[PDB]
Amino acid sequence: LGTENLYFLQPRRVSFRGEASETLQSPGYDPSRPESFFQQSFQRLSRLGHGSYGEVFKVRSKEDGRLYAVKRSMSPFRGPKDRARKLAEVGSHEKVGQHPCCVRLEQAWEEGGILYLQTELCGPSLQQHCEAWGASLPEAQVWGYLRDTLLALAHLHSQGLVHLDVKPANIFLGPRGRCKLGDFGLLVELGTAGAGEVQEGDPRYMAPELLQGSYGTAADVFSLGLTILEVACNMELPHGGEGWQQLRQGYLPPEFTAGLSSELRSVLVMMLEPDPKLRATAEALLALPVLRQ
Ligand SMILES: C=CCn1c(=O)c2cnc(Nc3ccc(N4CCN(C)CC4)cc3)nc2n1-c1cccc(C(C)(C)O)n1
Repeated sequence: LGTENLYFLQPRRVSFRGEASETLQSPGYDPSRPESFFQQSFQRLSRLGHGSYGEVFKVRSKEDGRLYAVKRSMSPFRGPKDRARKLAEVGSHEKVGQHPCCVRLEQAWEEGGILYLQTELCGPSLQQHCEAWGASLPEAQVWGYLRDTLLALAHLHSQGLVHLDVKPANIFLGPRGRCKLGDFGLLVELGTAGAGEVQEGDPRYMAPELLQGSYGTAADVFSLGLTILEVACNMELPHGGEGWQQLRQGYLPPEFTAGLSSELRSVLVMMLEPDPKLRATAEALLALPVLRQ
């Protein structure tokens, strides 16, 4: 909080469910050496992605020799609110817990005002995959991605959690056609911190009701609806303007969606229902014969 007297450091494990072992240890790591825990405890193999948040690296852990993704924040915390905001991702990630369609958090720690998030290394995001594909993804695969991500959303929504930033860039491929939802930085728990507390996801995938500060689990279904549209049709979604409004008026452009099967188009229509009270739930979608087993 910005009105409290906590205004104005070596590694410390971040957890909202752990033990007195806030101290980290690892092969390769000596606290008395000047290098950070991240530098000492991991082989840095490549940079998976980057942005205003910082960077994500593919790493090999010196602890177990396994591969992971580590997201490192851009610079030291601006202050307590900045810190609480970034640390909330860890808490979010933990409330999800272990679900086969959600990216697992291995561990998290802060050092020198920098936050590090270590997660299981999955395959490329759907966005990266579509870019490498250079075209529409086959529907056979898309049905699989839709179902997995619906299972993740069903999980989140059961606990009154809303992701609020579902998009191709944070659904990651698994082996043999599976995929996992990740990037839980914007996730909110409904009815917790009621005075707050949303920031807004990517405008391309934003549910229309959010413009009016009205949010609920339904917003995630709409976001996924547009996610699947983009990857299934190889369609660039608008950030705004006439096209943005049209996609939130139940309109599906023929010049990109003519190649959809009737069954998939039918499912997208339910997900892109402008009125969140009529929009299908993830549980209801999963109950349809076309999305079971
Ligand atoms: C907390 C970190 C978020 N995050 C994960 O949790 C995570 C897990 N697995 C992966 N895997 C992954 C594997 C390969 C690739 N690429 C292959 C190499 N290309 C040049 C780029 C694409 C790419 C990824 N990637 C993962 N993450 C990741 C990696 C890059 C970018 C982003 C965001 C969502 C922040 O944009 N997230």
